[PDB]
Parts: sequence; C-alpha cells; structure tokens
Amino acid sequence: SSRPATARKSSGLSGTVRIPGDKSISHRSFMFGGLASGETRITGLLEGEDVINTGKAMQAMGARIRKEGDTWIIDGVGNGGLLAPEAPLDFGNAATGCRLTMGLVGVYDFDSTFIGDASLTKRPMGRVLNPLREMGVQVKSEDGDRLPVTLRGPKTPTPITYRVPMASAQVKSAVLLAGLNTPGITTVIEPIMTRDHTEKMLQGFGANLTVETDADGVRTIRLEGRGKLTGQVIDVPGDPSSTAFPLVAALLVPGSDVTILNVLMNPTRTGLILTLQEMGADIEVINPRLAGGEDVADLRVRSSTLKGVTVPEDRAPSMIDEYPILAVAAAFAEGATVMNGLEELRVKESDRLSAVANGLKLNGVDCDEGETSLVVRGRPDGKGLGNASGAAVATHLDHRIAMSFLVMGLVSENPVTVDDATMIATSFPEFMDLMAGLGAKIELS
Ligand SMILES: O=C(O)C1=C[C@@H](OP(=O)(O)O)[C@@H](O)[C@H](O)C1
Ligand SMILES: O=C(O)C[NH2+]CP(=O)(O)O
Repeated sequence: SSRPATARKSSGLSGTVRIPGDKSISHRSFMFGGLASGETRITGLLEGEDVINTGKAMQAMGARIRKEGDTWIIDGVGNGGLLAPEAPLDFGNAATGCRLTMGLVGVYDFDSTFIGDASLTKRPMGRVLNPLREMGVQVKSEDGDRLPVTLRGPKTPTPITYRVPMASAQVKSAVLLAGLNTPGITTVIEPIMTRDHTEKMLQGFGANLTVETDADGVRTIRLEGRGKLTGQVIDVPGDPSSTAFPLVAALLVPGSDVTILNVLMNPTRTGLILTLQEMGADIEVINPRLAGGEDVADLRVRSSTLKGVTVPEDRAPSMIDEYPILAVAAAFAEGATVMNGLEELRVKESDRLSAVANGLKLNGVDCDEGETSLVVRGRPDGKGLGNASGAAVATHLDHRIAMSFLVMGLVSENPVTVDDATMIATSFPEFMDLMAGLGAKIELS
C-alpha cells in the first residue's frame, strides 16, 4: 500500500557521495545491449524499478541478462532478432521503457502487449502510437490512446520523416528505434533539442545515424534501417536528476557542504544547475572530463542564499524533470521565481504542476498555478513553512513529488510529510540511505 515519511529540519548536510546511475542511459543500455549482436557489458547501471522492468521486457524478447560482480552482461539477439513475447510486457511506472519499446518492437511482425501501473496507465501514448501507425503498425489501445496497448507490426514497415511536435526525447527515441527494423531511411526532425542519449548510444553501437543541426537549432536525425548493431562496453554516468535532490538540499540547509561524484553534465540535462547558479547558488564544477563517452564532473555544493528568477520556456526541456525540486528551492528564495512552458509536467507520473502547487500550499508556500506555469514566492528563513499538523503531501505515485517534499522538510520550520515513499525506488532506491549519510533526518512510517 502506502508508506508515509516525514522530513525534519537539519542542522547541516555534509559529505561526499557517488550518485546512482543515470536512468535514461540505463534504460537504453538494457535495450541496446539486448538488441545488439554479441555481448554488452555495463558498469554503473541504475538498479531502480523502472530500469529493472525494461530489463525484464528485453529478456522476454530473447536477450540474456545477468549481473556478474558489479557488471551487467547482456547477450543480445542482433538487430531484427527480437522474439515475440509470451505475455504482456509490464513496464510498471516507466514510460521511458514503455514508449521506447513500443517503437522498438511494434514494427516486428508479431503481437506485443504493453501494460503498467495505475500511474502509467493514465499517461498519453498517442504521441508515439501515431508515428507508429504511419509506419504501418496496427494499434489496439484504450480510449485516448492509453494502456493497455497491443501492437502488431506489418510484414514490411514504412520509414517516415517525423517532426516531433513537443520537446519529447521519448517520441524522438521511439521513432528512431522503430527505424532499426525498417528498411530505408527514418528521419526525425526535432525543432527543440532534447536529451540525446539515443543518438549518441546508437552511434556507439555502430548504427549509421547522423545528426545535422541547422544554424536555427533544428535537428535532423537520419537513421539507416536494418543495419548491424555491435555489443559495447558501457560506463553509465551519475544521474543528474537524482543529483538534484542532495544538491538542492545542500544549497538550502544552513551549514552544508556536499560533494556529488561522477555526475552527467550533458547540457540537455543541466538546466537546473544553470538556473540555481542564476539564483545565486554556490555550485562548483570540479574536474570536468570525458567518461564512457559522456561529459561528467564532480559537484561541490555549499549553503547559499537564493533570489527568485524568471526561467524562460526554452530552457524547460533541459530541466523538465527538475521543476519539482526547483519549486521547492524557490520556496526559500527571496522574491518570485517564475516558470512557464510547463504543459509537459501535466502528463508525467503525476500531473506535476498540480501536485507541486498543492504540496507547496499545504506547506504554507505562496504560489500561483497557471495552466502552463508556476509562480513561487519564497520565505528565505523558512518560518511558517512546512506543516505543523503533520498533514501529508499527496505524491500521486510520483517519486519526484515524494523526494522534493522530503527535501523541503529538511529546511522548513515545520516538518514536511509525504503520503508515500514506496515509489522513490523507481529511480533512486538509495535516496533514504544517501540522504541519511549526509545527515538528513527522514522518518519512514
Ligand atoms: O528519453 C528519455 O530518457 C526521457 C525523456 C523525458 O520524457 P519526455 O520525452 O516525455 O519529455 C524524461 O522526462 C524521462 O525521464 C526520460
Ligand atoms: O523520471 C522522471 O522524472 C520523468 N519520466 C519518467 P518516465 O517517463 O520514464 O516514466
């Protein structure tokens, strides 16, 4: 069922910790490793529930996955080698695994069924099912193009040129993965850049995939279908979204000095850091380097006084999953923090705009929720914030609502309670232990 947790004011967070692996890259490591020819070896994999579900889906289609020591070793089936799954592919809470896998196997000439939990089952799949219909996939979905969904690919899929209508890396990725088993050239046009793990990793696995960027920023990504993919050695960098929790906690809790090691610094993932620096955050980027083909660095974070800023709609894609924690940081900043271009938040694990606004109000924060925006006015000393009565923030099965408000409780005058901590393990099973090690006091029911 549900397991509430309460965060209490901290006298200071301090230490050096390695953050768990990046979820996006981890999902793709299991997918590409499972599809490629030969062996793939992965170090640093995030072992949260979302990623484990993608792994089980790949095994269901023929890939052999095992963990030897600290390395996940995968024996892939080779491009075009996926086998028809016996039962529905259960993605639990993970749309990344669900949506990318719909593109990956939907173009195969067999039936595949997709299911998930109460949260995933309410999320929109039309954004990926429409391009798949264009490629010739037959779709059976619940009203509104929601799960459960059953796909049946054509004998010969049709390659398309698809302009992604919203800033979704998952839609871009689903079309590219469908292209892997489609003869001809699949093209995805992305008017606004989104995380590029699919492009980078597929190139690393040997795909004839190219990215061309116009001076106006529009990206044209071309993929030649049915080409060989070769298993690779993958070193997964630290998750920058997970990093956000101890990083923001250290900025807000007085007397803090926290260093997070091996953090992914791809700029499509660092909008929150840039925003916090604009707010006056003391975040030092240490030893920027190349590791596993990605940009990484260690981040030293110290207590800072913050001032509200206006965050432009075009930075949104580079920090879309960090709006919840940014809203909590804004609750302690001087003045108003204004964030627009937030329509995508309404279709995540929870409607995040509604969940964040409601959670902030329950904890005494002055904020204004708009259809696609949020304004937060802060109280730097934290006085009057939190909830003395112990009322619980509704998490709506969303791991980041749970984590963001638990961080808030380490700073506010009154404790902050979340109605459920059980979904935190979908992306950051180490959260409680990691925060406790730094000094945070979080009581699980
Ligand atoms: O492709 C990916 O790895 C992801 C893309 C994003 O979703 P959208 O494509 O829906 O924006 C992000 O929020 C999710 O956690 C992972
Ligand atoms: O991790 C996040 O904050 C949002 N996306 C989760 P997914 O789309 O994979 O379910």
